[PDB]
Amino acid sequence: NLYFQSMKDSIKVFAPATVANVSCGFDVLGFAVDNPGDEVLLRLSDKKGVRITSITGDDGRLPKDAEKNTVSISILRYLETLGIEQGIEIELTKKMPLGSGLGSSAASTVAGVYAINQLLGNKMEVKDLLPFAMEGEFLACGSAHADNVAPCLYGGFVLVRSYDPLDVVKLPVPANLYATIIHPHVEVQTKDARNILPKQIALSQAVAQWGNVGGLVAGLLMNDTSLIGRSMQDHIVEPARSVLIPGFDDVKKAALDAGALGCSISGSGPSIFALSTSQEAAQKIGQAMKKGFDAINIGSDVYVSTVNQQGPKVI
Amino acid sequence: NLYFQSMKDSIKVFAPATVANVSCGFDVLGFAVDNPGDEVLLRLSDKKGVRITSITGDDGRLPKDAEKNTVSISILRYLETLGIEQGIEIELTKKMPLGSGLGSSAASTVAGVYAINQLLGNKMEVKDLLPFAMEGEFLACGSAHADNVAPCLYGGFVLVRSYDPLDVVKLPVPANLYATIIHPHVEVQTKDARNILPKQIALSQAVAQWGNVGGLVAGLLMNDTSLIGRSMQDHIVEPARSVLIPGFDDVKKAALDAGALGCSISGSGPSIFALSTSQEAAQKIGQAMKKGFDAINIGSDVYVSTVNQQGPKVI
Repeated sequence: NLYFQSMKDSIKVFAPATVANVSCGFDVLGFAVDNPGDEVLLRLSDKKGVRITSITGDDGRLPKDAEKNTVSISILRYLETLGIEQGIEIELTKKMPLGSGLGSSAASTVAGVYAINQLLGNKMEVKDLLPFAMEGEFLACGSAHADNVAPCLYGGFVLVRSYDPLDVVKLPVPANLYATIIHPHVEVQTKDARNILPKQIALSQAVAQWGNVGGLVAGLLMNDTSLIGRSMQDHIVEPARSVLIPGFDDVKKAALDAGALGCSISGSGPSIFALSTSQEAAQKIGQAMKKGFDAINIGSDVYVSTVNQQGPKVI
Repeated sequence: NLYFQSMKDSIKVFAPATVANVSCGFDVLGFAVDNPGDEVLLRLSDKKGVRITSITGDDGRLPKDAEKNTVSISILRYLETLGIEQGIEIELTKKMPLGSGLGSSAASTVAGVYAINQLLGNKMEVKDLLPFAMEGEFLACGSAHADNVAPCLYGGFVLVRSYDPLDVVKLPVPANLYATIIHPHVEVQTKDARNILPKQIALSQAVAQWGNVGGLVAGLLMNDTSLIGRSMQDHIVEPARSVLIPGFDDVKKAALDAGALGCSISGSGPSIFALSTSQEAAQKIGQAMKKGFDAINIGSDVYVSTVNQQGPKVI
C-alpha cells in the first residue's frame, strides 16, 4: 500500500574530497571534507554500453575510453554484478585538480557508483557499494585507497583496519574540529611520492608511530584536543615526502604558529591540511599557509570545513 | 579543624602482574590483572639508609645490595627528591615468578614506591610516582617498560603514546572482558626475546600493524567485541618470539578453539594470555591452554580475571 517511483532518467551526484593519512595514520585514517569534490551526471540510454559522453575540468588528461576510465569501469561492474542490461552515458565534471593529494580519482569513482545505484532504484545498500568503487580504482589506476574511498562514500572519519579482508570502521570526531586544506598550484607526481617511501623502517620508529596512531584514535573517540595535538607526529612518511613539496617546512611552521593542533601532508600531496578547534582558528591558519606559498610565488586555494558527515550528495 | 594521623610505622603493599603488548600493541598497550603480583613491606628505621632486610620467593636470584636493587633504588630516589632523611628497611616477597612475561620487576618497584609514599603521609600524587618507578627500573635492569609500570601503578588498561616525553593514557574497557593468563614452568630469557626481534621491518608490515593498534583501541573504547577479535593480530613480534616458547602454536590454537577473542604472548613471555567475554569462557580457555602444556609435560599456572582497575593495594 505504498508506491513511490521516480520519473527522472538522469541523476547528478557530487562526491567530496578526502584527506588521507591524517599525519601518523598512513594508509589507515581518512576523512571527508565539504570542498572541493567531483560531480558525475548519468543518463539512461536505449543504446547499449556504459559510455563517456564528456569530461570537463580535466585538461583532457583523463581516459575517454570506457574500459580505461575509473568511473565507467565501476558502473559497468555494478551493472554486471546485478545482471542489468542498461545503457548509461556519463558526463564527468572535475571540480578539483588531479593528483592534488585530495582523493580526486576516488571522488569521481564514488560519485559514479553512488549515482548508478540511486538512479536504478537503490538496489544495493550504500555500505555495499565500497567494493565496486575499490575494483574500479584498482582496474584503472592499478591501485586503490580505502582511506580515500571509504570516507568519500560513507562520509565522516574512517579507520581502515585491514585491506584484506576490507575492514572499515567509522569513528566519531569532535563537532568543533576543523580542517584547513591548502592546495598549492604545482604538481608533485603520485608516482614519485610512492617511490620515495622507505621499503624498510626501524622497529623503534614503527613503535613510535603506532603509539601515535593509538593516541590519535583515542583522542578522537574521547573528544580530547590536547592528545590529538601530541599524537599528530609522523616520523616515517612526511620526512620522506616533504622534500617533494615546495615550501612544506615553512607552510607547516606557519600553520603551527597560527595555532593548529597539528599539520601534515594530505594523502600523497602536494596538499597540506591542518586541524584546529574553531572556524576563527581554521581561517587564520589558512591565511598563514597561503602567506607561506605566496612568499615563494606559488598560487594556492584554501578550504575550511568541519568533517563532512554526509559523504556523497544528489545535486 | 581536621586531624588525621597514622600511628603505623610500617606498611605492606601489593602490586599486580600486568600484561604488556596485548597482541598488536607492542611496547604501547598494557593492562593489570588481579593475580599474581608482588608484596613489599617497609618499616621506618632510626638507622640511616634504605636497606634490604629480606627477599622471599626469589631463589636468591635478586640483588641484596641496595644500590643494585630496583625497589631500594626507587625509594632512595623518592626520598632524595623530597629531601627526606629517613631510614627504611624493605622486606620483599615475590608472589610471582621472575622473567615470566608478567611484569615482575615492575610490580616490585611499583609496590615500593606506592608503599613509601603512603607510609610517609602521601606527599605526592599517585600520578607523580611513575617517573620514580621508571628511573628505578632503568638504573637496575638498564631498561624500563611503561606498558608494565603505568598499568601496574595506575590500574586498568593503558596506552603509552610516547616514552620521551612520557605520555600515558588510561582507556576504558568493557566490564565483561576477561583475561586468562597461563604461565608455563620453563624459562625463556628476556635477553633472547629482545635480540630475536627484527631491527628493520617492511613498511607494509608496519601499516598492517598500526591499522590493528587503531582497531584495538577503537574496539576497547567502544565496547565492541568483534573488532577486538579481528584487531588482535600481531604480524611482527609474536612470529619472531614464538619460536622461543615451547608449545606456543598448540596453546594458541587451543585458546582460539575454546572461543578466545584473541590470544598472544604476554610481555616478553613465556606467559600467554587470552581475552574473552565471560568468566565461563575464560575458565574453559584456561583449561584448554593448560591441556596444551600438559601434553608436552610442562607445568603451568592459570589465572583468570577482569582488568584490575585498582592497581596497587595496601594489605
